Amino acid sequence: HMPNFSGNWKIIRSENFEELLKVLGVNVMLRKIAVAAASKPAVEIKQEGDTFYIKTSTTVRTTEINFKVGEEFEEQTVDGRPCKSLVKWESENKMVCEQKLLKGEGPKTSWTRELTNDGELILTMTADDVVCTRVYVRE
Repeated sequence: HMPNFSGNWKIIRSENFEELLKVLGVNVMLRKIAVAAASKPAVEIKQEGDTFYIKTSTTVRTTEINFKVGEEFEEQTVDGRPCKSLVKWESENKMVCEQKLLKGEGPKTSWTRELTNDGELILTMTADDVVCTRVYVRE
């Protein structure tokens, strides 16, 4: 069966978040703000088959993404550059999003979301060879 990502998700683990921003050129004062924002975010997912809504809410920022697997959409890279994105299923339990910048050149960026059999949601965000991993459990 297709996974069901729907719910409210609580972060339990993170690796390399600030490092990812640093290698992307984000200045230290903005990283410090980002890191504070990213410590205790609210994450809501509503999945209806291949249609997703994901809301990630921090003190300073709310991001609402709407996509259907296999259909191009617009978002921004983790460091705030506008991109066209496309999500596909990689496995029964994991989706992968490839991003292309709207204008100009940059590192290859992407993200993945997986729902483990144990009920953990795993997000990764990648810029070239550097990967941030975040793990969440359903509230």
